[PDB]
Amino acid sequence: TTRPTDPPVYPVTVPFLGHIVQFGKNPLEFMQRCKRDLKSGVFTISIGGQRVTIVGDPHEHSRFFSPRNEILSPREVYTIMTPVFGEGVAYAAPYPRMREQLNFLAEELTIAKFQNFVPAIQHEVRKFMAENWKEDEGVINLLEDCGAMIINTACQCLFGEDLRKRLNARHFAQLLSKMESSLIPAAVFMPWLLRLPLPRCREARAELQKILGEIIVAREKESDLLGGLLKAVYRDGTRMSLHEVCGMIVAAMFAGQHTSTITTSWSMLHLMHPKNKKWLDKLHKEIDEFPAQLNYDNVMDEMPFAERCVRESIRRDPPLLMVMRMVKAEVKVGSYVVPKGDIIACSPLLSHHDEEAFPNPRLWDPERDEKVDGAFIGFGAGVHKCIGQKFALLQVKTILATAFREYDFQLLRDEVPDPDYHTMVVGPTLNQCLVKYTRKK
Ligand code: HEM
Ligand SMILES: OC(Cn1cncn1)(Cn1cncn1)c1ccc(F)cc1F
Repeated sequence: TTRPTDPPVYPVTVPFLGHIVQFGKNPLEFMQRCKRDLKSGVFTISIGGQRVTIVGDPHEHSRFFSPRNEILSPREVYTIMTPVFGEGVAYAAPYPRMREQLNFLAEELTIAKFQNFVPAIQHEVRKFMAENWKEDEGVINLLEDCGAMIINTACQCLFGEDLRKRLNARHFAQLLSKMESSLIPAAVFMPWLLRLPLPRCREARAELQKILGEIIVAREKESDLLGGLLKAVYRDGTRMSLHEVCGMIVAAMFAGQHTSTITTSWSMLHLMHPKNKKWLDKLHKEIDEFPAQLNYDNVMDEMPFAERCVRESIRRDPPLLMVMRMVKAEVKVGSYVVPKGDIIACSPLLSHHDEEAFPNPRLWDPERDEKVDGAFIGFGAGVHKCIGQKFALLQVKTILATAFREYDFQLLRDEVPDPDYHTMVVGPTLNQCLVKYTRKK
C-alpha cells in the first residue's frame, strides 16, 4: 500500500480513535505523540485504513493554505454541516456558487462597512454592563456574559431595526445555540469519517427562514448585512434565493459567535490573572490614553498591544483546532507527496505548540513573535483565510477596551481555565469562568 513518496504512517483502529474523541482526550497530546514517534512534522493517521494526512510542520503551511479548491477542496470535508446552512448554501453550493456566496459575505465585512461599528459596539457593551454589572462589585460567568456581548454587538452592527425587532439577539442566540447542539465531536466524528448524515437543527433553520422571509417581503414592499446580501448578483446575472440569503446570514452568525466569544473570554481571563499584572498594566498604558467614545482608527490602528493580547490568546488556545481539505490532485508538502484521496489537515493547535515556532507554547506571552514565518494560523491563511477576521478583532478589542476601562476583574479559581475539548469550537471550561467584577473607583 505505500508509495515512494508518502509520509510516515500511524495506524489506528476506529474504536481506539473513536474512544479518544468521545472521551474528549486532549487532542494536542495525541498529535504530538504522532509527530514524535514518526519523527516528521508531516505524517498520516490511517484510521480504518482511511488516510488523514496532517501538515504539522509550520514550515509547510503554504503547501496547505495556497492551493486552489480544485486541488485541495474544502467542500467534501465540511459537507456534513449542510443541514446547518441549507442544501445549496455553502459547502453544499455546487461550483461555483460556494466561492461566489463566500465572496458576497466577504464583501459585507470590509473596512468600508465598519463605519460606525465602534460606537455601536461600545453602546451595546455599555448597555450590557449597565443592565448586568450594576453593583460596586458582583459575580458573573465571564464566558456567558462575553457571548451575550458578542451577539448583541454583532446584531447591532450588522442588522437593521426591522430585523432586530422581529429577531432579537436573545432569540438569535437561542436558535444558534440549539444547532451546535448536534455538532459535538463525540457525536459528529464518526459520521464525518464514514460519510454519513449529521446526527433538531433543521427545525431551527426553518424557523429563522420563515422569519427572515417575512422581513424580506416587508422590505421589498416598502444597506445592512441583509440588504447587501439581497443586492448580491453572481456571475450569471441571477441573485440569491431566500433560502440562500437566510443560509449565509446563518453561516455568518454561526462562524463568528462561538469563535469571538471564546477569544474575548480567553483574552480577559489571561489579562485579569494576578500573574499577568505586567500585561494588564501594559494594556492600560495604551487604552488610558483614549476618550470615552472610541472610533475605528482608535481600535483598528492605535491599539497594537491589545491586538497582541487577542492574537496570543488564539495562538495558545485556538478555537478552531483543525482545518481540512480533500486532496483532489496529489500535492507536494515538505519532501513528501500527499496522494489523491487523502484528507489533508493543518492544525492551528498542533502548529501553535511547535517548539521552534512558539518556544514554551503554554506560556501566554503577548510580546511573543512567531519564530517561523507564517506559523500562526488561528484565522487560517491563503485561499481560505478568514474573512471576518477584521470584524472579529474590531469587536473583541473594542470590548476589551470598553470593559477594562470601567472595571477590574478577579478570576475565582487559582489558574486560568482548562480548555474544554468536548465542543467543536474550543473554549475555556464554562464552570471555570466564574469571575468577580469590581467597578472602578
Ligand atoms: C475570532 C474569530 C474567528 C476565528 C478565530 C476564525 C478562524 C478561522 C479559521 C481558522 C479559518 C480557516 C478555514 C479553513 O482553512 O478551512 C476561517 C475561515 C473563515 N471564516 Fe473565520 N474565524 C473567525 C471569525 C469569523 C467571522 C466573524 C466570520 C463571519 C462573520 C467568519 C467567516 C469565515 C469564512 C466565510 C471563512 C472561510 C472561507 C473559505 O472557506 O474560503 N470567521 N476562520
Ligand atoms: O471554517 C468554519 C467551518 N468549520 C471548520 N471547523 C468547524 N467549522 C468555521 N469558522 C470559520 N470562521 C469562524 N468559524 C466555517 C467556514 C465558513 C462558514 F460560513 C462558517 C463556518 F463556521
